[PDB]
Amino acid sequence: HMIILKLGGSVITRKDSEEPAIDRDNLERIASEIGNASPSSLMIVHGAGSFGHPFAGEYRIGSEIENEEDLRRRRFGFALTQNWVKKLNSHVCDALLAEGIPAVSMQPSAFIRAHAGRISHADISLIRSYLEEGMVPVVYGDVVLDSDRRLKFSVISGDQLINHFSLRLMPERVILGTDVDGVYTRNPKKHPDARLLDVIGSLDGMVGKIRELLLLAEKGVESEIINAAVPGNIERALLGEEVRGTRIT
Amino acid sequence: HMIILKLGGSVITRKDSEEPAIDRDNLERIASEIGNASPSSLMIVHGAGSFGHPFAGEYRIGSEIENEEDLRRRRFGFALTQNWVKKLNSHVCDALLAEGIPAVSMQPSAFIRAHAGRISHADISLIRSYLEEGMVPVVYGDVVLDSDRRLKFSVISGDQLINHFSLRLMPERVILGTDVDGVYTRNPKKHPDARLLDVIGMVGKIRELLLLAEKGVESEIINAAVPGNIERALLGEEVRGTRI
Ligand SMILES: Nc1ncnc2c1ncn2[C@@H]1O[C@H](COP(=O)(O)OP(=O)(O)O)[C@@H](O)[C@H]1O
Ligand SMILES: Nc1ncnc2c1ncn2[C@@H]1O[C@H](COP(=O)(O)OP(=O)(O)O)[C@@H](O)[C@H]1O
Repeated sequence: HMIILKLGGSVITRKDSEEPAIDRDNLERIASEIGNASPSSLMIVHGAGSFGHPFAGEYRIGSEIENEEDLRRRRFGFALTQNWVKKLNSHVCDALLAEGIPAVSMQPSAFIRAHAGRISHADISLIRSYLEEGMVPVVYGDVVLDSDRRLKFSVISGDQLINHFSLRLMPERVILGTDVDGVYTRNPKKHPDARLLDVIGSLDGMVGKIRELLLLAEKGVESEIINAAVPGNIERALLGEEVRGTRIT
Repeated sequence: HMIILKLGGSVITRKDSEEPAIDRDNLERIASEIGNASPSSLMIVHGAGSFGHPFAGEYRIGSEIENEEDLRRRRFGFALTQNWVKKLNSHVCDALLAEGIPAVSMQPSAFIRAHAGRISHADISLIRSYLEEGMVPVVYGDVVLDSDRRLKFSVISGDQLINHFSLRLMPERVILGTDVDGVYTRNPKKHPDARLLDVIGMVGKIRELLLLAEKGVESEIINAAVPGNIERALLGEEVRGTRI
């Protein structure tokens, strides 16, 4: 009766970044909520937010590579980015453990490959054993090697992970905790008449997310998008007591 | 042409605080030495030192489970230990990266399994790829799921890692950077008459290297606490210690 839950990198990281930083209050609270609901089976994915975007964008990870001088620089940037995202994960696991959750991380760059930006290989047997042993596996948006020889590496997002693993683990619920209430007709931060959709079916950042999810819903698994920045929402979603959000179908 | 280098947990960490902590001076120095040597193909293993043993010990990981209280507990500890040793590795990578070294961790507990405390399976195709793209895979001592149902989790040490991967990748040289000058005839730390051996843990450490010795590969023990040994060994130059 398993649940897969994504924590958007925007909810748990802070952008007013001298350096990358946790949103400690959002993080410790969400952990508390995961503890209070105590799901029977759980897997978590989290976005990188300020520990990821800034570095991978600086180095253009996932973009064609023109010359050997590009290449040498990007190879360094892949490594620097992977360490930054690992440090966020270690904060993540700190907060979970602090709440008694046996969070076990699985670094995507150590067992996942991409081809042209799409997950090409992911071992799922180890994740399954962690789940079987009663642990909480935690994956996260990360940089991975890309067998497309123009690219060499890609960023695999929290959202591709949620899609790839929910397809294959066939969880009962897929919950995406984001920093807005749901999907809207329009970017509700640029458009005053954006309306909150309670369910989605086609196209009618956050677009990226929906495209990914629409692949998943089309294979018969539905997800829910809720605001994690709103107290209790994670705890209620994990309890199965409907919350404000959008279902993708 | 490749070299696998271990950095012993005692060398890079210090037992010395309520909190685990790095030996910042050894670690940045060692990073700088690896930087200066610029080996053309390298992989690093490192020990967990004080980020590892304390938690593993508290929870008795890799010893037999009686009770479901025992069980539930060892679970929590597996998770706690893996996080602590991940934070160390993140320090190790910071230090490598500060030297311009494209070091990429590969968390063992994300692709390696054990059986009865021994390394059972590990895909080595991502490691190869990382080496092919000129990066420096960094693995480390960690807790791994163990398919012996009596144990469930084992600590797989940096020594087992160096033995397991050297056999499968067949590196040019293997170099173990420890906190003493070599293997002695006895524990130098409480036998004033222990004599350095120039050719042949270390009850354990040696046990493992012997397996490897036997199957055709020979390693070198050196003191990585001493300035320049790592750099000199990385460059192929005479350095004091023991051949195996
Ligand atoms: N149609 C939309 N509905 C909801 N939010 C949208 C939409 N279009 C753009 N957005 C923006 O997308 C953001 C959420 O996506 P993102 O920053 O990737 O979240 P996460 O950190 O959860 O991945 C929202 O903060 C919002 O500003
Ligand atoms: N016969 C021996 N020769 C050398 N050192 C020994 C011997 N027996 C015990 N030791 C102890 O083992 C220590 C190094 O072992 P180990 O903890 O495996 O190092 P690392 O942290 O580099 O893996 C030495 O500092 C020494 O105190």
